[PDB]
Amino acid sequence: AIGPVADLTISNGAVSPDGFSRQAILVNDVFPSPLITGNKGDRFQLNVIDNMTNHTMLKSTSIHWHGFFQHGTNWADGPAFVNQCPISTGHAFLYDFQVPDQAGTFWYHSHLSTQYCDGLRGPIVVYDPNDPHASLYDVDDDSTVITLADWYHLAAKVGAPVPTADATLINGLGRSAATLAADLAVITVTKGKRYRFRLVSLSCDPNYTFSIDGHSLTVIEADSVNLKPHTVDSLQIFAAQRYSFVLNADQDVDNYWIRALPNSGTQNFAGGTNSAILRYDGAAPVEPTTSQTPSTNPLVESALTTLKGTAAPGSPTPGGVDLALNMAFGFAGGNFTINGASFTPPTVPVLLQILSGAQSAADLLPAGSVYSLPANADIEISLPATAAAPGFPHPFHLHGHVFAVVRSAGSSTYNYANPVYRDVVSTGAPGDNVTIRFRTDNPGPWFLHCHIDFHLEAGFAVVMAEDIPDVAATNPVPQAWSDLCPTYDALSPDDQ
Ligand SMILES: *[C@@H]1O[C@H](CO)[C@@H](O[C@@H]2O[C@H](CO)[C@@H](O)[C@H](O)[C@H]2NC(C)=O)[C@H](O)[C@H]1NC(C)=O
Ligand SMILES: *[C@@H]1O[C@H](CO)[C@@H](O[C@@H]2O[C@H](CO)[C@@H](O)[C@H](O)[C@H]2NC(C)=O)[C@H](O)[C@H]1NC(C)=O
Ligand SMILES: [Cu+2]
Ligand SMILES: [Cu+2]
Repeated sequence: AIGPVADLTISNGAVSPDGFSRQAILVNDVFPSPLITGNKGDRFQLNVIDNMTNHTMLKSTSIHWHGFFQHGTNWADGPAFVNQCPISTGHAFLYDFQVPDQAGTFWYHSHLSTQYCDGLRGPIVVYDPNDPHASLYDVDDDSTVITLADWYHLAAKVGAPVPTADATLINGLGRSAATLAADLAVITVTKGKRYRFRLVSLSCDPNYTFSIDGHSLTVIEADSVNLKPHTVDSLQIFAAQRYSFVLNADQDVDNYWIRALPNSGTQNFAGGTNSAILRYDGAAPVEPTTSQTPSTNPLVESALTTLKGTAAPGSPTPGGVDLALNMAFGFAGGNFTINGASFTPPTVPVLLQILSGAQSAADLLPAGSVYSLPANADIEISLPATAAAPGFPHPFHLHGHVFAVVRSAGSSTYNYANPVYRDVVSTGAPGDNVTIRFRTDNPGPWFLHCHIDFHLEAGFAVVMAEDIPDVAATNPVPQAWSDLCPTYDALSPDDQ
């Protein structure tokens, strides 16, 4: 409903998405943060004006446009101390980038510390005027975007380091244990019409098992990658993932529960918690009383494939690539590690370190957390799950890229011929060996990190420094970006 050229004014104020009032972060004076849209190939110019005054939730900010490749615009990707210094309060900064060759469902969120959990996070749709699935549906608009989010009555830096959510929000509304009369989100459909619902997880932590009573969901897109249509009766969506599914509203006129069960916190639907309402036009303005039927056809990620049936990069055998890396997870001293290193944000953002002459992974800070990748190559990364990294299953997101999921969680098999491609993948439970491949077609430093924000804060990340020698020439930076670090570094700590 706004974009692709827009101001995004960031401020603080009270919100009560589950009927409990608490201070949070507003965007253009609303919560939840507003939907941004554009079309395939568009230039987005999103001017982020930071007017936040609350240091507890951080006055500074930085925005990641989750899923966009940012080729040539690595400085716009958002992660603080990787791609930029934070925007300082009382300042604005223009993210100006293009989205060639992508269309689907995306989202934006703060990418400073655990700030997005305090409410800076909204959906983005990039429509495709030649969407290859356009004839599967009649309606695809602001009212078919569905977000899922975890909500806490204490702010991210006020509660426990890994807190448990008070409420699941669906399109910014939901109930907690003590607010069982709070308003539920309503999604309206007309009998006989087919809907492209674009489901986006804005979660800071839990994964949701999502279903709608009485209805199947025909999944057609995963994390902005078109799929062969695959009908399921439920699906599990991890933090920062997106699915488009077609719902054919061909059931009896009635209200039907939309359910989003989290993997932690309140795990039932008593009093309408973890729920929202699918209402057919003509149905009574009341809660559903429909029952859940057992899911016998859940989404299985290894069963999904791309619309094109694209092979994984490389040759169909383990290590069949230019560079293979294994990420060994651990946890010690209250910090997560990967291959023995815990990511601590460097004072000089990794992009700036490269622009200033750093040449190798050994040169780049933080030491032990940066991996140099060769240019124009195929890469394979395995991320075996382990109980040594508590709070599994951990979803990992690679910035700047889509990847082939050659091996998914809960599967023993490798698929090089036609695996799904996406950009956030669950690394699953101990015994799994989730394995991805991608091509290094995008010079720059890109975060690879766990999208449980509470764990990322705890160091659960590495940086892929891709094609270091070409990073500067590929990503010319605007002078507003070069002015971010001196502005930020001049702040006193209480103004951060
Ligand atoms: C800045 O934001 C923080 C976090 O939202 C607010 O913290 C509240 O602090 C009060 C007073 O101690 C507690 O009773 C609340 O439980 C805290 N809220 C949350 C959501 O954790 C703080 O009040 C905000 N500052 C101002 C001036 O509003
Ligand atoms: C997860 O898969 C990776 C990749 O196949 C495994 O790491 C390989 O392990 C073999 C057997 O030791 C070595 O010969 C290769 O050098 C390893 N490759 C890399 C890139 O390190 C890893 O052992 C698997 N982990 C689990 C738990 O199955
Ligand atoms: Cu993200
Ligand atoms: Cu990230």
